[PDB]
Amino acid sequence: AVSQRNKLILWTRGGGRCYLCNCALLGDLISGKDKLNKGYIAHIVAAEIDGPRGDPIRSPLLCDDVENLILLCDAHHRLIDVEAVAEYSEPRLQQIKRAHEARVEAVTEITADRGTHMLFYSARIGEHDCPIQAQDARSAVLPAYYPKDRHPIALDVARSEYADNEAQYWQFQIENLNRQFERKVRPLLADGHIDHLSVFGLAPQPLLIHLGRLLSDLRKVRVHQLHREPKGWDWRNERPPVVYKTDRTGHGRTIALKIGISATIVDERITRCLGEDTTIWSLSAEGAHNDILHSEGDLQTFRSTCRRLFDAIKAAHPDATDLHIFPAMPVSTAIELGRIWMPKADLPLHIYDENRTAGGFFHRHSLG
Amino acid sequence: AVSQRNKLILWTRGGGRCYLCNCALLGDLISGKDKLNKGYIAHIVAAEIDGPRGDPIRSPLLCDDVENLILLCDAHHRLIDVEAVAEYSEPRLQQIKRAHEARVEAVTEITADRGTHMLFYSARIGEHDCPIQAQDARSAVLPAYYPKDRHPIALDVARSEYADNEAQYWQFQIENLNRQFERKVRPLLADGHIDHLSVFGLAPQPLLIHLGRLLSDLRKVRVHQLHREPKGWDWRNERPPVVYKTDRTGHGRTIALKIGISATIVDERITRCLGEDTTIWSLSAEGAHNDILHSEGDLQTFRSTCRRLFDAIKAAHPDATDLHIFPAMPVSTAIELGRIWMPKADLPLHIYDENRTAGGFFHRHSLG
Ligand SMILES: [Mg+2]
Ligand SMILES: [Mg+2]
Ligand SMILES: [Zn+2]
Ligand SMILES: [Zn+2]
Repeated sequence: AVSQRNKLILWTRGGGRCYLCNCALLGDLISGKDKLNKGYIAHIVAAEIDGPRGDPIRSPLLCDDVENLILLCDAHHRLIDVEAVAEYSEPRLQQIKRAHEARVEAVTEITADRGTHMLFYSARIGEHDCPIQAQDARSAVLPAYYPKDRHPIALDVARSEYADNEAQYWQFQIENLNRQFERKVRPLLADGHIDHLSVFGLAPQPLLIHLGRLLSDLRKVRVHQLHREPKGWDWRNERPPVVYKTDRTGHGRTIALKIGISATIVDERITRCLGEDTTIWSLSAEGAHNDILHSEGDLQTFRSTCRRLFDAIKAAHPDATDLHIFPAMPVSTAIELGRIWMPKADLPLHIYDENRTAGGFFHRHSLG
Repeated sequence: AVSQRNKLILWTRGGGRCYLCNCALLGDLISGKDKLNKGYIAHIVAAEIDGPRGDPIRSPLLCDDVENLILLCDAHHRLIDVEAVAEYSEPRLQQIKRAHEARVEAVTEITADRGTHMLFYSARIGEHDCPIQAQDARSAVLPAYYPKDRHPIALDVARSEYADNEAQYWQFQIENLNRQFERKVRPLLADGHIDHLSVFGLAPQPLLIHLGRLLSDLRKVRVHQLHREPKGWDWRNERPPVVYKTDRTGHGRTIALKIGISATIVDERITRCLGEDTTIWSLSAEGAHNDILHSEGDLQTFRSTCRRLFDAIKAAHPDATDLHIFPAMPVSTAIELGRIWMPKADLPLHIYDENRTAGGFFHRHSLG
């Protein structure tokens, strides 16, 4: 008889399907319908010397050799053993066997990769009080991804002797994010060992938008959000979906977009900063607060909503100079704004940041 | 211990692959490398009451139940039993089991006659930032087809020191598309090595139409579209069908057709570069935007609409020598335009391209 191990090997290699018609044999095996041929195993060289394609030497030599076995439903076992023996010689059955098993392996191999690389963008990476820590990141990617390497790729929000309201800070942080990406990320992407990137960013919104721009050409990226109670970076999905809705005020030719997702922004702060002659488009979340981005669906609906608004804005204003962005966005949406921006389909973006020391909005960074 | 029959069932349903990374386990099973966990079987609810997700009632109830078993390599068995027990809850592991076994069955169902060759037309084929990659293509042909060869056939939008706004560039790309097609595709067709062809094109629309013309006589072709959110080349089916509208303006001697599916094209832009003595036919999609081609039905309905429009244009202008095409089309529709054009009955096509930064439409290619 055929060993249980050879049965397992052949059924795995054969995908549990008839090698001539591909029909599914597992359900019948479980049902015990394999009374004529246990396990639906067919011998190419018959185990019996007097059988179809039998041989006095090779029949006993091959009766428990998996390289001599195929799976057949009862009908097609009868076809190669009784009705059409001459049609199905050892080489022809052997070639159907290789081809069936090669095909099965190739299709079960095709699937998205689960392994991911963590990318951190934050101040104080590697220090005791860093708000993104490797053990919290490695847990947060499960179970949708698993860490392919234990250690994150570290992009530093580098320590600086300039404050958020001095231009000096923004030039230093932008060029330093640029050097950093071009130094530790690009060579690993070029090299091809990274197939999925899990992103954990905590930085001023203009820098997070630039990070998103740097990630825009990548195919496998999952952005994470810092959640607030309990603190952590794992996606949750426990609340009703965030409701976003778009609007506009004014009719000047300076096009602005305020994005009030974690907070509200009144139109005054934009007109006080831009001209009085403005059009202020709006992307708002109902109940805007800094813990509003709860679930990945919330992030996807932001991406698609923001995409629709970007199209609508350029369609409504075919005389484009730029678009002036005024954000109050969770870190995950700020990265995704930069990631979905299309360098030559969208308007160029001028990103404003609230000077929290004294005074309102100031232009700190641009895309395009 | 787990029965030999349940081991066979699980190994067949699982395709002999780790349910967390999809790596192949049979070779290691045959080699006796399954020293820590025999057969690479992991219990979701542990067989041991004291184990991960163990239970005094359900552990013995399920220790020989195939619905509680998965296949795992040693590293991911340790991931769900030691490192990340809480993250990998029974419901989350059950999802993975159901998804893994559903995919394995659906892909092994694809019969041997459904094999396909991937054909790429794009810049930067084989580089990390190419927007068409072998792994996304081979996933995209499933479950309708399976890749007959692991490697795509690469037609390059070849690098040159020419710019798209000078004629030499277009002449260069056309001879290179012709040469590569004649040597990498055609010689394999005659014998039957290449039969069904799955096509992934990302190129300037006039070159994509030419690609379609090169495919025009082929009987087995499936064109793919590059989608956004999520990125990928797999056909989707989540939206209402695209709505197409055919219309016409003017009564002039020179016949034009604008095809605004991913964007709108106003009549000016046709009027001169061509003149005022024009008839401007139109084939537009309601809500034209760059991700509008969602489903394979949307592409088929484009084919039939464009076919009907071509006939109507020929009937309406029996003294017309040719037709001036002004496209703003998804990549898949552009290929299919070239593929359905009939030299026998249709007007010759002069294809125009939007000159970036200079501005305006310029004649870059012709068919017939
Ligand atoms: Mg037999
Ligand atoms: Mg276990
Ligand atoms: Zn059969
Ligand atoms: Zn694994």
